[PDB]
Amino acid sequence: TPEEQRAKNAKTILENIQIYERMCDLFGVSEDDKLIIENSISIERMIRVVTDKKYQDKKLKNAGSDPEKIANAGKVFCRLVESTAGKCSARLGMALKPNVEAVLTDVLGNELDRAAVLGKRMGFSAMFKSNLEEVLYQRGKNQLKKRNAAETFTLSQGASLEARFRPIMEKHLGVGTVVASIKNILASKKNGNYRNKMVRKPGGNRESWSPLEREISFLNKKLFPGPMRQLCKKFEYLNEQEKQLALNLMLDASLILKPQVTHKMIMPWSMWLAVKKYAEMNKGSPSLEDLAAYSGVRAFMAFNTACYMSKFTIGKGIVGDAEIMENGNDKMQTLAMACFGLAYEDTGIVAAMISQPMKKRYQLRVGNFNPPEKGTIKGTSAGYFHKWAEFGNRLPFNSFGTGESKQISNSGVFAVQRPSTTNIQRLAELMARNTGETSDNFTQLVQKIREQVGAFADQKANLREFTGGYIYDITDVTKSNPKIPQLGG
Amino acid sequence: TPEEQRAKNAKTILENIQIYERMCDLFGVSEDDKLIIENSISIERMIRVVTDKKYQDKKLKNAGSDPEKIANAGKVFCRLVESTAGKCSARLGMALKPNVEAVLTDVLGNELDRAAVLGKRMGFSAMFKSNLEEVLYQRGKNQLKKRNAAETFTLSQGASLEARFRPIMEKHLGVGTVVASIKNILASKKNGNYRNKMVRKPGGNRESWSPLEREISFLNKKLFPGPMRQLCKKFEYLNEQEKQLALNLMLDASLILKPQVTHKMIMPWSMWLAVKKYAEMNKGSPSLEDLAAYSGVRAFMAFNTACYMSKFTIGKGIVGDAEIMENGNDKMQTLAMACFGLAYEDTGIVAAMISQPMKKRYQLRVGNFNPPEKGTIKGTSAGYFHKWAEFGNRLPFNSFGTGESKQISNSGVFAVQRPSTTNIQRLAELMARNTGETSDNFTQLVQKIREQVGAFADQKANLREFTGGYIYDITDVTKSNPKIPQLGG
Amino acid sequence: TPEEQRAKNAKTILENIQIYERMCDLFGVSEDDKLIIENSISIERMIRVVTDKKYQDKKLKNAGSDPEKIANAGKVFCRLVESTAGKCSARLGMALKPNVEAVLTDVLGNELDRAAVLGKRMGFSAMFKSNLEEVLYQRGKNQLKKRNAAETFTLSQGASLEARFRPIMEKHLGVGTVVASIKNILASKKNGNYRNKMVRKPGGNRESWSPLEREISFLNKKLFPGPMRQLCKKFEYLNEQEKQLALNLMLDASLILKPQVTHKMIMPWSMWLAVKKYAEMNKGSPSLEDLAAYSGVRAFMAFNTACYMSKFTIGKGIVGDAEIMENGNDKMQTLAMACFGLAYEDTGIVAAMISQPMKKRYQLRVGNFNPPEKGTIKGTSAGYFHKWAEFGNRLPFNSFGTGESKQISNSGVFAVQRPSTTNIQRLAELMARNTGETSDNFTQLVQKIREQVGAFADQKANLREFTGGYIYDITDVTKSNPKIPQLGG
Amino acid sequence: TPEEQRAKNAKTILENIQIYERMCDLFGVSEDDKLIIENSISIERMIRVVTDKKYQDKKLKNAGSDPEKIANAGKVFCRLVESTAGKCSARLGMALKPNVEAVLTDVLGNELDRAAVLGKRMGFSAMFKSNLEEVLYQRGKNQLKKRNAAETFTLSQGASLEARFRPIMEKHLGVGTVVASIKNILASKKNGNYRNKMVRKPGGNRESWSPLEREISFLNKKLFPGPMRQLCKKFEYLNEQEKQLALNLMLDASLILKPQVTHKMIMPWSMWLAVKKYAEMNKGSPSLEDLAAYSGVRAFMAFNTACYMSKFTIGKGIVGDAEIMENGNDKMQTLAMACFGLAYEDTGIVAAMISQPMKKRYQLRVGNFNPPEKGTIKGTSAGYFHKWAEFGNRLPFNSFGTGESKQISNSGVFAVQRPSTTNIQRLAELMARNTGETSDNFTQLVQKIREQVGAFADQKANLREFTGGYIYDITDVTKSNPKIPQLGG
RNA sequence: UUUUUUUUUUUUUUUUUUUU
RNA sequence: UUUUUUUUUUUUUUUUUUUU
RNA sequence: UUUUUUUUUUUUUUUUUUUU
RNA sequence: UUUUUUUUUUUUUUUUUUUU
Repeated sequence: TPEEQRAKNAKTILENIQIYERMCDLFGVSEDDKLIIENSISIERMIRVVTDKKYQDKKLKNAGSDPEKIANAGKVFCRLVESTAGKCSARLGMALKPNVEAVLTDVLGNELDRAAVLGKRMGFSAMFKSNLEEVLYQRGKNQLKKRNAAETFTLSQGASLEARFRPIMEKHLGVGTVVASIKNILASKKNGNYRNKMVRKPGGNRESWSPLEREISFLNKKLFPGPMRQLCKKFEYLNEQEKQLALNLMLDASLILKPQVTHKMIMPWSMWLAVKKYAEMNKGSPSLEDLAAYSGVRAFMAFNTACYMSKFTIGKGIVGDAEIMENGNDKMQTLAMACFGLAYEDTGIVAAMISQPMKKRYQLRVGNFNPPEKGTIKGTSAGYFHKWAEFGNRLPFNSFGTGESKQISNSGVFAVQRPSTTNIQRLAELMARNTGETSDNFTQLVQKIREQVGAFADQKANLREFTGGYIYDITDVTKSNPKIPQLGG
Repeated sequence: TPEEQRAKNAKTILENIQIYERMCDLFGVSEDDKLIIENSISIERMIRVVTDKKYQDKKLKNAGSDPEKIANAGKVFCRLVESTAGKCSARLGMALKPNVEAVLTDVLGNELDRAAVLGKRMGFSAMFKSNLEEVLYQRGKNQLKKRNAAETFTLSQGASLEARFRPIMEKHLGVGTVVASIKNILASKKNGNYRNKMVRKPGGNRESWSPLEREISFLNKKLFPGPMRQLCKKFEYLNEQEKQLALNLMLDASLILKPQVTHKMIMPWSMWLAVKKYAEMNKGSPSLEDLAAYSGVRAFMAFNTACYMSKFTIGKGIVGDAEIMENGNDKMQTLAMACFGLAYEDTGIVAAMISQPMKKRYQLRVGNFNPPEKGTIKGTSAGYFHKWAEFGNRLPFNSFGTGESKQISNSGVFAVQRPSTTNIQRLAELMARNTGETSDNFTQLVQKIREQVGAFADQKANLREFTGGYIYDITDVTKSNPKIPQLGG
Repeated sequence: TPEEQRAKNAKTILENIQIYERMCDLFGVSEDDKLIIENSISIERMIRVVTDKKYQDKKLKNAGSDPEKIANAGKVFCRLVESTAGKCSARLGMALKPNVEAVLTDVLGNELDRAAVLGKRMGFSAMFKSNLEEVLYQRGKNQLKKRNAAETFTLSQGASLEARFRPIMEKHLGVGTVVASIKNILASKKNGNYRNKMVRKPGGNRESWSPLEREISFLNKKLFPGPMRQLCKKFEYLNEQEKQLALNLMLDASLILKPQVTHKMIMPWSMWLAVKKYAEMNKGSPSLEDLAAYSGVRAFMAFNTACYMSKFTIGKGIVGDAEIMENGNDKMQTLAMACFGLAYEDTGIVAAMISQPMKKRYQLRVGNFNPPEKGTIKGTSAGYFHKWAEFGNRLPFNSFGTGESKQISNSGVFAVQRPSTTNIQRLAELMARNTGETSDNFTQLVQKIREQVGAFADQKANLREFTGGYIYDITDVTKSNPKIPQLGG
Repeated sequence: TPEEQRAKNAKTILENIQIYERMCDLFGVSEDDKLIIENSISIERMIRVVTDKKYQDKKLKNAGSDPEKIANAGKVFCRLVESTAGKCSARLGMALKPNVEAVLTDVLGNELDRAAVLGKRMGFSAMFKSNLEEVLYQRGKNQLKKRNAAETFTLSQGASLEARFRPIMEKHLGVGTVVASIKNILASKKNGNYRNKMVRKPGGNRESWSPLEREISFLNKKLFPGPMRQLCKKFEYLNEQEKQLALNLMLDASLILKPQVTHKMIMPWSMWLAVKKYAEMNKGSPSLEDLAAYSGVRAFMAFNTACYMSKFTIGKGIVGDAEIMENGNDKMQTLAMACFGLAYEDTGIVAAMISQPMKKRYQLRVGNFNPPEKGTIKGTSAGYFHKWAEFGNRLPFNSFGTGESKQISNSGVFAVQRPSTTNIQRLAELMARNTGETSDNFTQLVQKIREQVGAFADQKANLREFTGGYIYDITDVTKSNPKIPQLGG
């Protein structure tokens, strides 16, 4: 089956490639300029705007009688990079919404109303944009609405998304994204700035239910087994302030605790195009199905492949303010961060894989990715993840457990007077947990969080990777060369 | 009658012996290598595969047009131990299905279609394999299908069996086996991975009925008198989630509560062969009818008899992973565990009987019993259960009861003005229990379980054996030397 | 507002007229032959086939590889009446689906995907076809699927409709239609011949829910206040056989009981065209907005207007079998029956309005309305409803009620020793009804139905019309001449 | 589908033919002697004995220690016709049960344990034997056990069958067969000469139930709609004497009343062989699939085909006692009677179809069909049903009914003071019948039977056939020549 | 102390809480 | 390893704790 | 007086109670 | 037009109402 999954993935990407090629020709993009990651972003952006069904309802509500509003409902704009003489600039490409719909309906089928097929791939792109926004600008103008601070922001990977995508992206969003959503849903229940809703998810659960259930379900799919999932089960029976308080403490606990939260790679569509043209310029050996997965070393193959000759803008100006500034390899880091979701990964790990030193925001420099008045083109530094690694989704070891099977209430076939390993107390706990015991779970689980943090603050002594874990060479997808990132100071 | 039962048992075993001798010659097994318990297991295994009527229906369904599938439907393989120069290895013995059928039809009669005659003895062997699997590997690859956790696994003695055997083995299976089966039957009613069925059992009950009734009947044959059997009677009138909830709490209660659940011994067929050859090498004094019972001290006679000179493999490698490892006497323990069903018996009791210290899984080491690339032979440590004991099937004392006959509503022949021991309340309870009272029995019996556990948590003060119970010497089947296993720490 | 409702109705009909004129020219229909009611039906029929989204999904499923299936997916056929020398026949008109879509998208807008706009008007037409089928042939070939008998059929006005229309037509369908639907939905839950679904209805209820709720809602919108609506509220908590039993008894009760069920008129589109051409031939005085309502005397104005000169076929042959047969005025009756939904109205009432004797099926004769091999044209008998009447939707008087406001538990400001009209018993009933009392409502409401029928069997003494009710002349829309249909035998 | 039904039927018969050919060779039957209908019967007889699972259980019970009983359990005997010099005699053919099982398991598959496949075809043969017995000897030695008189015997078509077949043959057995069975089941409940049982029938009803339900179900499948089926529904709630009384009166009523009871044809297997050899001797034109149905004119095709040259014994002796005796054409009548189930058909109808006068038992002569000491062969009279007819299963017209749809409790949309066709009384009857009204149904239905008989005694005026019904020529399967059997005296 | 069924899979992977 | 919703807004502003 | 769904079938057979 | 059970007996006696 996984080979056929790589094939369906390869077709999915080939569709995105065919759309993008058509989009590039549609706005008049020069052949070399098609490679541009900024152009990837611009097309992907335009597709979000067109596909924003909610915002289209609202647009209609204010579209009014004005013939200028009505004509601009037919036009679609795309700010794109165009180059000449090694210099580069923006152009305002324009095509009608039916032109964009034609390409989309042609490649994905007339039933774009299969919200699953278009929304899956567009969720992945919107997530990549959300990633890049998150590394860029700490979401300030959105958090002035979404009302929460920097630590909450760190756990809120993917929370730059338009609301419609948040259901689609369930697995990969950082726990804070869901938490912030719930906290803001309680504000919406005061403010009326919202419409409440009901949904269903085939292949997962045919349950037919609201954001309340959906969020709680996603929260259960994320939280740590035992106490935190037990708080997740309690959640419908917390009061609203108890929900906010619980959300806060769980969110804080999630700053340490790393239960199942899903990584993903999303390279830009122009990098997928770059992979196609690379395969072409390699004369019939690099095969996209070999790269066609949302997981595993195939992702590092694809990124380092893009690291041969892919192209992007350099503005002389900065996403910065002081006189200290730094090079295109920092853009290359930013791209990598956005592509693999590295924003809360270990910089040391990354420093070894990228095989160059890593950084914090006080050090990070980049451009805006938005097509320029004037600037210059640049191409990729070779092989950049000169070491790779195996991906993953949770903490190395959950907690120090019970006895595995023995030391329970002993059975006795033989008629012999006996001691026993009497353990009725933990047996009654197992009954209490499987019967769904609920009494003062708020305080009880607050305490359990406090002491779990302490236990973890011991467990750190070995709590470090899946136990084969090292930064192997690109000559060593074979995992032959196990080596550590750093000793310390 | 019991003497004639030992005779019919001895004939039953002699048939198994004749089959095994023929099987040993059929695959070309060396005379000494016939003794091998691994060879016992391999023949018994092959017989299951051949006799798996359900899986033969399914095999036919996928057998298709392929001449390689059709030829391998005629071949039967047997991986067996063969030895040379004190070293040992596997050989792939091969015989046609008709060769195996000839031996079977010859010794048990042409009507192997007497599913009772073949299935009884093969159920006992399949149960022994299920026992050995259970001690080996905590049934992981089966429980990924059967969906339940370690405590449930402990109560599920015999649940490694193919489905067809589970009806046959009704008495001896651990309660969890039945429970897990019911819970998975409810999943099958969703999933369609099953065919539902109807059966009848002569000498027991001519009722003609489904897994629902069969399971409930077996469950009634196991559960504790009063509340738990009353829940057993209610069971058809629980809703499906109530059934799952009830099953869970009853299963938990069964971790403490020990109502009637049936022990058995099954020594390997090669150990029965070893008993024959031992009798032979003893020149006309050890008699198999003296050993021919599924119960009583005759079982310890047979096992310790096997403990003279029986032989089995030693691989240098391990069913283990860390650098800590330990000897063939641990295999000897494993064999004993599998033979007598000791997996939830008291280790202290066993430690005194085996007259050596006993262990939990963190300490237990063994080999795979599967014929090797390379290895060495070893023979038994002498007399190993140097103490024995009397077997049994239930808790020593059910509960503190009523008055035995007095303190009921008094009769009065004599015309005399009188007080009375007025007891109409418990009289109305006896009427309610014999009329089958049903109203909120779920919650009522949940509560009764809660308080029964508490009562038992008092009753532990003496709840220990049938009152004559001690670990007497092998010189003392006469029960002359009553002595306790341990005082404590 | 009602004047503007007549205007929106007039535009709605003018659209249907423009569609029909275009359809008539599209299949090549002769100018006089455009008037033909059979041609109305044929166009309306073709529009159903084209608009049958469900059956188009199924058509695609079996359309296969065959180039003959694919070409006939592009063709659309229409069997239409064509006349010459006073004789008439069929012709197979043909146009491409895009030709039909052009006319429709031109007149109703490109967004025919506004399922409301097209489906409203087409529901009314499909209902008229369902009416005509019902009077024709007692739905035999459909009831061989829908599994219910002649009395059920009488209450099932509109149940010839394709499923998609049944939601649209909610108000006007006879209660049996809904009932039969529910009973067949329970069969579909066994048989799997269906896909279950969810819908929402703006301006009525934003609830978002299945056929179960939809049907129960429509059933509540129909059933008699008090007991029958209380059974309607219980309905989700009846078991499936209880639902069938309840449905049966409610359906039987509905044979007597006449709570709110909605009349409608639907004249043929060719009769609306006839109204246009009549207005034209009258030189600028008959105005369609004057006729533009689904209710009120404007309907009799329109029908009698059609009664001037409208034209239709006479076949010499019959929807009949014996040698007894009868004239075009019987077609005129059939048309009227289909147009006003008279199939369960009083024949005596109708006999006075049509001002000629009325009939039962043993007497009713008509043709098939399906274009012929050979035949002759005929035109309308003048003024035909020479008396009219006021329309309506429920029984004249619900039941003999309580006291209207007095005889409740008396208040007392003044400090005076007093008797009281003590009525705590009916006060507790009002509490029980407003709290939603549910206990044995099945038997209780069965009994209430039994005794309500008896009460009604008394109440018949005056249970006859809205109290102004008589068959006034066409010279007397002014209701000046109150007169009774019949005295009796 | 019916063509494929004729094909599956043709394969079913070809299997019976292949079995019979093998059986004929197995007992050493001469090539011409294979045609013999007596040989058909003898093989069919032997197959019943072998397949009598119940009687094989009983045989084992008395088989004892005797080596003569044990050897005759392996032997199977077949008394067969053998001919020489135009004379004929018996021979005792012998083959082992495994020889018979080989032919059967070879042609029908090893799983003869598919009781459906073997039992269907053998039920049809056993029914034919039961038919021939019934015409022969009025079942005297069986009715000395089954305790009922000549009129009951006439309605008991197929009641010579062994019990096991009676479930299989459900449709075609005369109502008396079921009735007699029920009456004798009540005697078995006293006498203990029986084991009671439970069964299930796929494609019909998955209900899992006893002879009580099975019989009542078959009785419901037979009885007249309305009163007699209503008595059928009551039946579980009649007392035992009420059941006997009801059975008697229903049985008497069935002497007049002809509700749905199923005809069948079963020609002898040697006549099917004769059809094969006829096709062969016709050089490649008569095709068995053309004849392969349990219904329709294909049956008369097959019988008249057999009427060319098929052969059977003539003994000079008689199934008779007086000096009056008559020819082989009377055997030909007997064969026809047995083949088509004519025993209670109209002799006049049959006289016209067979195109020769018909008879009652005082006139009927035949032989025993049991192979002789001495005798002579004879062959068929040509074309014998020189007229044919269309088959059928019920009375021509059930009763004079209600109004078909009109004259129910009138609805009123229009607000007009009105009379009504008030019919609440029959409406309450329809409610009583659909609610299952039960009070004194015994006497009520006794009365309904009395008056229904009177009504029928009027209705006889036209109660005669399906209305196209006549004895058309064999040149006129085209039904072109409608003509009546007799005028009268 | 006693008496029969059969359409979701086998001839390996670690010291382990949930569909890898 | 698998499968769908939609009425609070976008085509810029700094090294920053709260509605500027 | 007001406002949207879609996977069991169509371009004929009699005066009729149940899967012809 | 469609789909499985099994513990009261067989390889002969007349033109006849009940256990000869």
